[PDB]
Amino acid sequence: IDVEKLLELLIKAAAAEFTTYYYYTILRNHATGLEGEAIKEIIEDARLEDRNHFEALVPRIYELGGELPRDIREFADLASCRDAYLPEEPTIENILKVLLEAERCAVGVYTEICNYTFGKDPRTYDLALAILHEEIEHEAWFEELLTGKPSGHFRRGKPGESPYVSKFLK
Amino acid sequence: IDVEKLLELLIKAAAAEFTTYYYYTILRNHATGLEGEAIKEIIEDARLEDRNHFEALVPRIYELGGELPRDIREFADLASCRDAYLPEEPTIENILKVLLEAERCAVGVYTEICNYTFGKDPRTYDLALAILHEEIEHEAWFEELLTGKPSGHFRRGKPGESPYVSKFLK
Amino acid sequence: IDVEKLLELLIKAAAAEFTTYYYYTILRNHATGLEGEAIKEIIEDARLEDRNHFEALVPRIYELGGELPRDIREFADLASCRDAYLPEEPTIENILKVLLEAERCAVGVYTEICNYTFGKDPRTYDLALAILHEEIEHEAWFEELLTGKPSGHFRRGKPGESPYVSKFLK
Amino acid sequence: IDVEKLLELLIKAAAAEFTTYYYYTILRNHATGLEGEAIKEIIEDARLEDRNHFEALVPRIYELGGELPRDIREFADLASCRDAYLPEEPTIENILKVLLEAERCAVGVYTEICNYTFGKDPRTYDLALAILHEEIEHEAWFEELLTGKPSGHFRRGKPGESPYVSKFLK
Amino acid sequence: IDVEKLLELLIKAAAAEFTTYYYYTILRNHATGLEGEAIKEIIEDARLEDRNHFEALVPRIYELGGELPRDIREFADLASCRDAYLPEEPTIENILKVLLEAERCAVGVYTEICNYTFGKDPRTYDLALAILHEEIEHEAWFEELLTGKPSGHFRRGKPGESPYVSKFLK
Amino acid sequence: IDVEKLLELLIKAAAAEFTTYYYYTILRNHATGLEGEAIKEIIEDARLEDRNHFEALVPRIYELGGELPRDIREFADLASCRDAYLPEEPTIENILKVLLEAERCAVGVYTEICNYTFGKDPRTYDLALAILHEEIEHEAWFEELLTGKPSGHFRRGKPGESPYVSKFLK
Amino acid sequence: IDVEKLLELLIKAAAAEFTTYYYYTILRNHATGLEGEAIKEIIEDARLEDRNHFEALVPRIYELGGELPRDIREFADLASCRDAYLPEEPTIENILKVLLEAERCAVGVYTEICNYTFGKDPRTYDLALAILHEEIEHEAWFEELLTGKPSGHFRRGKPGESPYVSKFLK
Amino acid sequence: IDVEKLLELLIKAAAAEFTTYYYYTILRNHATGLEGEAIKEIIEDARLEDRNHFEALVPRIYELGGELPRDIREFADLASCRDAYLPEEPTIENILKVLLEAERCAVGVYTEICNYTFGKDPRTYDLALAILHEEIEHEAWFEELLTGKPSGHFRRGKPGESPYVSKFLK
Amino acid sequence: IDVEKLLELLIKAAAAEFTTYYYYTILRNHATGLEGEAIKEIIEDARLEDRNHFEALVPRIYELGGELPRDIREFADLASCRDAYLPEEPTIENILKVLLEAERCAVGVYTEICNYTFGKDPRTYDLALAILHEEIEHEAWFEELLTGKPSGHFRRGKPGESPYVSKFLK
Amino acid sequence: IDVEKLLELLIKAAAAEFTTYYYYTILRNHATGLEGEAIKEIIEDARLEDRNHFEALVPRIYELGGELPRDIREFADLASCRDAYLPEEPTIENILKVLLEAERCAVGVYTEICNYTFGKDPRTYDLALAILHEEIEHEAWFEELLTGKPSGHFRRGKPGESPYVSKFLK
Amino acid sequence: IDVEKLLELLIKAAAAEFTTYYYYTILRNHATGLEGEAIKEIIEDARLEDRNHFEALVPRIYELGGELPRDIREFADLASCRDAYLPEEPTIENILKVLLEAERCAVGVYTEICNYTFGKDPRTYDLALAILHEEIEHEAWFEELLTGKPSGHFRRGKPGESPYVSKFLK
Amino acid sequence: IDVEKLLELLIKAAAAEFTTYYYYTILRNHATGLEGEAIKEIIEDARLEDRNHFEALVPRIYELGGELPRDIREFADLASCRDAYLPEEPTIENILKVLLEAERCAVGVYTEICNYTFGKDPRTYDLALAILHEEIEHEAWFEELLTGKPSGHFRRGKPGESPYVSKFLK
Ligand SMILES: [Zn+2]
Ligand SMILES: [Zn+2]
Ligand SMILES: [Zn+2]
Ligand SMILES: [Zn+2]
Ligand SMILES: [Zn+2]
Ligand SMILES: [Zn+2]
Ligand SMILES: [Zn+2]
Ligand SMILES: [Zn+2]
Repeated sequence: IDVEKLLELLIKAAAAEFTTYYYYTILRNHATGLEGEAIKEIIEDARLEDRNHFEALVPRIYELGGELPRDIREFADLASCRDAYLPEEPTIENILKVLLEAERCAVGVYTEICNYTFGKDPRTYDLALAILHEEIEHEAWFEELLTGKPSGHFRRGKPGESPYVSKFLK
Repeated sequence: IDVEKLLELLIKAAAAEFTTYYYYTILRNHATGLEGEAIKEIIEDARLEDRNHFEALVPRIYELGGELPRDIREFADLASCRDAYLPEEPTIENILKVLLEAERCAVGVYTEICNYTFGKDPRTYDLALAILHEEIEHEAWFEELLTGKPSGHFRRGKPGESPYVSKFLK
Repeated sequence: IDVEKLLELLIKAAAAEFTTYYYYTILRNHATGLEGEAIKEIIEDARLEDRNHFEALVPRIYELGGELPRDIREFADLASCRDAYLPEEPTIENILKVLLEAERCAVGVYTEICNYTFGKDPRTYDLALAILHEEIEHEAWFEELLTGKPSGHFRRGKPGESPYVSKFLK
Repeated sequence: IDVEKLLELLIKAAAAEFTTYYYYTILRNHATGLEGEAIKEIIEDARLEDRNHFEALVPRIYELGGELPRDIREFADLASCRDAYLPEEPTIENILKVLLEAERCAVGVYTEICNYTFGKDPRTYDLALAILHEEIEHEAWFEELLTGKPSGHFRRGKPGESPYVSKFLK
Repeated sequence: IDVEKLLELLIKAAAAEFTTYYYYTILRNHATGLEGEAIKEIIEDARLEDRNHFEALVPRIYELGGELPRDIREFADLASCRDAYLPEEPTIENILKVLLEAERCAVGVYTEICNYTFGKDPRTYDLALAILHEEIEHEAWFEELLTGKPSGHFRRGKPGESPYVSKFLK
Repeated sequence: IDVEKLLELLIKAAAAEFTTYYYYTILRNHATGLEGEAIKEIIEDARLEDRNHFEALVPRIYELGGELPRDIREFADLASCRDAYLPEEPTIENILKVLLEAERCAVGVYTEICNYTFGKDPRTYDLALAILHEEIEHEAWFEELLTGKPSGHFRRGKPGESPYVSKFLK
Repeated sequence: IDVEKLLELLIKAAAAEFTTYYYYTILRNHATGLEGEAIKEIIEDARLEDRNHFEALVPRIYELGGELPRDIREFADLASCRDAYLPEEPTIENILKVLLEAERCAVGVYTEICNYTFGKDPRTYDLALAILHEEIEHEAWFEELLTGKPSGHFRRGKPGESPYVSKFLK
Repeated sequence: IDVEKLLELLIKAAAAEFTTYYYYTILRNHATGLEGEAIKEIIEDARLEDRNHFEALVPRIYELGGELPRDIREFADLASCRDAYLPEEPTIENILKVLLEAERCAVGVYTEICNYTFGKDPRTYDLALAILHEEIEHEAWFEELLTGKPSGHFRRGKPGESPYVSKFLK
Repeated sequence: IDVEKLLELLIKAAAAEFTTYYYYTILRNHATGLEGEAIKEIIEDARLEDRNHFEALVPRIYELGGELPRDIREFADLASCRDAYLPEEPTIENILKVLLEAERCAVGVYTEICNYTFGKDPRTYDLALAILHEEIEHEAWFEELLTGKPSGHFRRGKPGESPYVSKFLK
Repeated sequence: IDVEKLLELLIKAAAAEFTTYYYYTILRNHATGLEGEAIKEIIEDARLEDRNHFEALVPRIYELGGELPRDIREFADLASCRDAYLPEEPTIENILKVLLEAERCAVGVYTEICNYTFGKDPRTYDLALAILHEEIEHEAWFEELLTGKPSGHFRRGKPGESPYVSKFLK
Repeated sequence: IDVEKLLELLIKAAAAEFTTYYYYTILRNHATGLEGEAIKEIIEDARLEDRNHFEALVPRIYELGGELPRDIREFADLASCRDAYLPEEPTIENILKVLLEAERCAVGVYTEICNYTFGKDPRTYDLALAILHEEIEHEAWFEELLTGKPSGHFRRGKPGESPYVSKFLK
Repeated sequence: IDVEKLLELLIKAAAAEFTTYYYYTILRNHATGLEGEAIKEIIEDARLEDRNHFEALVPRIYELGGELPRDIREFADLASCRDAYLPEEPTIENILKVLLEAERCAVGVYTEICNYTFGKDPRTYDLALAILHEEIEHEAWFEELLTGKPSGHFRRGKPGESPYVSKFLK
């Protein structure tokens, strides 16, 4: 494997998780009314998950010999996903579409890393697989709320418990 | 009391609880959308309760000298209640009607056992009373969601905790 | 059974528990001095018990098709027991007599309900029996402090834990 | 400060909390249907909070030299807020308006006490501030459910935990 | 009911539990070898249960107006069951027969009390029923170890937890 | 990968776990006597494990676009393993052989799924690996009890804790 | 050391603890009134301690090659202390004197065993010392309640916790 | 504010708490007899509170640039309150008067500090307010035991838990 | 008070806490060697504290009628403190100076808010005071590590527990 | 005492515990079949105990001025007990004899140390006594499984809890 | 033994522990800088230990018939050890020497008491031995920090847990 | 795969972990002084980890049909890594170099096993990966203490918790 190529893929993924933590705070506060009361807890659970993903990725970057960029504005411009802006018409349906779009991009990011490290870098592969578990969970959540397709999941116990990536956390 | 007559009433009740555990799994996964998100947790709580009822009934059957049928298909054909099939038009209202119908049949089953053992079999009477407590709870839940009649109950703390039958469980 | 007659008996019992919670607060604060320090903890335990009894009775009233009165003053006038007023001479002996009188009336109230529902309404009978357990406990407490007759009970661990009615509480 | 004037302000506030505990029980049981299932847990959380506020106010009244009125009907007539009666047309919107009206009156009551004791009675000021924290929370809850204005709060963990007034509770 | 007749039945039952606690200590220590290692834990569980039964019966005797005999030797001579002496040939089979004989006598004792108090003394009936639950458990344990008849029970979690009589214990 | 082919392999595996839960209940109750007391706890641990495996498989089936069959009898006929019937001569040796045969079939089922999804479906591969961990454990348990070959395992702490599949459970 | 002489000293001590458990139950129930409410908790703590002492002594007797007597009446006649009978005039002062007399005899019993085994039997010496710790505690409790001599101890946290002999208990 | 003047007020307060911890140990051990058994637990609770107050004050003194005196005898001579000596006639009434006198002096000390720092030193004001909460509690305790004036407080759960100053403790 | 002026002061403070969370991650990873091992835990504790401060400020901004800026880069440019860049010569002394400079700016920010809201906005004042408690703690930590001036504090128990602002957190 | 002579006795004892940890692992894995299932848990408990004994002895050796040998093979040759090899015919009886022989040698080792340090080295004597408690326990376990002599002990709660030496462990 | 001579030895030891608690507070706050950060936690652990030793000694003094001196200044002048003053040049090396000197004096004090009570006063001997365990621990800590001699101990879990004297504490 | 070749690779790895547990005990006790106090806790954490690795490897060896060597000296001679002897000049730098050398050899051992079993033995591959996670952690710890290269890790919570291999432990 090319370590430099792998390092630039991991830093871009970490930037996406960091900005997602900020934008999901705005989306949660605008899901108001009787209909929005249901989805407030689901958004909160997803937002705390992505903060934990940022925590897990940083130590692996430094083990491989990389470093974070000096200035925070340069870090935000390196995100592999588009910003989840608040829609111009902030209705429940338009908020749900923005969340679904962000989740499908995250699934593609971590699928690409697994293909690159399969059978070559055992520790990096295992960490990417653990995060991919929780991203697929979030994608099924929102597609069931927007369309009618069954997903097989219901409410968690406590937001941000992250059962797949806990062994990587301090 | 006729022990043979009492034994056949208890085995039929145990079959109904066992099949209810399977059918409620299908019903939970099809309660989708924004409206269905509310009732997913209530269905899950009821499904875990009926699994515990099956656990409590089996030891009493063997104390009285009975046994379960050899083949599982013969056991399913002995259920005292009709199968809770998924409706042809799976809307929220049609799912709620199926759940309400199943609950009212369960209340009748355990009311009949209490009349049979009143003042004659103290241990069998106490177990039937404990299960009847939780069945009346579930019936009031669904009738309040379907009609507008007040019931007096709200969300539990943890699904399947079964506060009335715990002393019978291991 | 006559459901209307049973409903009016349960609403009157709930009113007695609600007013008892208010009056026992006054009685506790006036048991002063070295002698009163002993009985302060016993009064506190009894007061928290009766609050739990009010919590358990309300859901059963709504299951049977009843409702609470609109105005709170009309609810207070329906109590099946006399008000436990602070005596004109507030000594330790006179406070103890008021407490004993209130407890014996509560025992009579729940004994009457059990006779009415014996072998006819299994769920209502079980709830009335659970509360009657704790009322008999309180009656023995005060009669031993006032007279010299042994009772067989000593200090609880934590006030208001209510070991007989917990399975009815949320 | 005039102690007599301060005492009459605290007793009136305690009466409002005591009657609010009764009336919110009726309002919770009438929030039925699919829409009402969402708001049942919020009403329950608010009702348990106001019971704790009554518990905290009573000891301070006796420290300052006051006492509760002898008869419970006279206590109910001293409440500083109007009774939260069940509306004639009990729909979800009409129930929400009654709850919002009660909360705004409570905020005004405790704001007035803080102005009176600022820099003169440190212990009374601190207790009034703690209750005012939770009243402002409840007001933002209901105004977001009725209108569309964002509030910044979502579901609590356990009803009645009261994180601001716990240090005053036993 | 005749209170004097009921009191003498309860005192005799309490004597049997007290002596059973002593004799089961001897039986446990003589179940040696590879075969006896299995049954040591079952005997220990039963011995701790009967100590709890003695604890529960004493307060009810004093509530009804009775008292324990002055001298401990007179108390031991009032037991309603025969002494569980260590057999002359202390083999595993002979120890098991002694245990089975003691359990069947206990079941008969508490069945008789329930018939006497059915529908007349609600509190005494409930306590007798709770102990009868655990005695029937112990009887099924030993008959399955001696004969081959299935019983439906296996190892408990912690000896002496007594899940049916806990609400009567301090 | 062919999603339709993968879906039919997962549904057949889920049917085997569901029927295993029923048949192991019969086998546990017939392991009587002094010799059978040892193996009762091991059978109980295995039975609770397979119930958890059914819980983990169902959500993944719905994520991939599958569904459970409508009728429960059709579900039972799809099991990938033969029914673990009670032997005609129910001795300890014959019960042990039936258990060993069922375990070796389960190991083959999940080994086949891992080969199919290796390096192509990361989430499905990880779930199949987790269940395969516990199946290999159970196989070593029974082969050591039947033959004399050492296995390296001894008693668990609490039955059904399932340390390998917990992160997939709710 | 003479093992036979040591064995007869340990069996007599175990008999005293066993009978003390019975007699203290009677003494606790007769400490009535306002004055007796204080000492009820102290008697309860001492009674549970002596039950634990009986539990600790029995295993050591069997290690040294002794056994308990066959019949329970012969065991009671071997106690090294006189029976703590209820006084003819059961006042608080007369009950306190009986308790003090029993405690001073227990201190003498275990002091004698320590002198016999000092520097010869390390395990027997350590067990006798542990029990002597708690007996000296109880003696100081009662002498301070009867006379005015300060003792240095106040209320325990939970009765029967036995902090000195716990490491000998199961 | 004058920092030097504020520093000398805080050091004198810390000396009073340190000496109070020593003198209350003597007072607790001399509250003997049946009457003194009640007040032993209250004195113990107050003594542990004042030890915590000393712990909280020391870090703030060093933040502001002060230091403790070199020799411990000079520290004891700086206390702002008089020593709580054991009275010449150590009866329960005379001990209670000494405790009441010490508490009223402590209330005056911390009231003076709050007036000095109001609106000028936010952190010092908050710490002084927290300690003043618990001193007012202790004053009401003793005045109710000595006179008959109601106070509104009863027994704590665990001595020295200090619910108002915990956030300042390590 | 001017609500618009207060809102712009709170948003700027929230931006400083958000960027501090990013920059302290870089500073912690560069405190290497034997000397840096000591200060790694202190930096980690401070970094988790400032994340909690961001969590507490956001709900109050929305209660007052404000909102966060749309784009994350605009939010970062509004911080009231300068960026804590990694020094060009990353030695232990130069890292310590950067940390000390950031802490003194935070103390000034929250002191200014308290002066603005004193006696006018009770809820905003209390929240600002709670954060100011922990900022003064951090300032004393670093000044003692850089200079020799005593501070009065030592190691916490668990990083990020935040004992002063917990009641504001979910 | 001769410190050099005491040091060589403690190092030899530590070597025996270290090698016992290795050899008991082999013995546990070869106790197969239905008979061996009983004794697997007892061997596991003893093996974890001896690991804790090695942990406790090492700090005391360094306090007295000793050190461990440089090479691990020289350490193994200093053991005061013979190696517990797997018998040539590995049956249950032959394994039990090897375990019994090892335990009796350990009892002799620690009895010798206590005689040497009695009344001269209080800290070394106390540590040797604590380990001797658990060795006598293990000796009674195996002699009861091999012969029929009663021992007075049954199954522990959790292996390796070591209730006598815990205060010496970290 | 001479009780008067033993009493004066115990009172002098209690005075040393009480003054040590004050002086160690000053020493902890002056161990500043990067080097002092390591030893702050060790000093804190030792200071909390000596407070517990004072708690354990006081009850034994009153059991033997002694009392504390009336005035606190007379108590401080009776200490058996010299005051641990802050050195004129407060460097890390000079602080360490003061701590080491205080610890060696404490070891001598409790060694002397054990020689006096060996085989004559079992309860006093056991308490002196327990404290001597922890004093020897502290002595080894400081001698390893000052010189290079290995000690065998490392960081505790929680300061002031005192594992050897806990059974003497309330 | 060749099972014989795989078995000899696993036995050699288990020998290295067993000897590492002994040698790290010597290294920890010689890291003295002010500088060594920092690294004592890190060495302790690593030593407890390697003991857990030995526990996990032994059961897998017996599942595959292998066994441990008869004599412990032959087991020690099979280690795949060189002995970590104490250096002739035991300074902090020389101890750190020995630890770093041992860790890099362990990383190579488990990397080799993963390459051998990739896609052929799923259970053996997963266990080797779990241990490789923790070995890479330890390698980064020591290289950051010796050189200045950042690693990204700081202090654990409790030594020997082993978050990656726990699911393999009992
Ligand atoms: Zn993410
Ligand atoms: Zn059911
Ligand atoms: Zn309120
Ligand atoms: Zn019994
Ligand atoms: Zn104070
Ligand atoms: Zn050992
Ligand atoms: Zn000390
Ligand atoms: Zn390792």
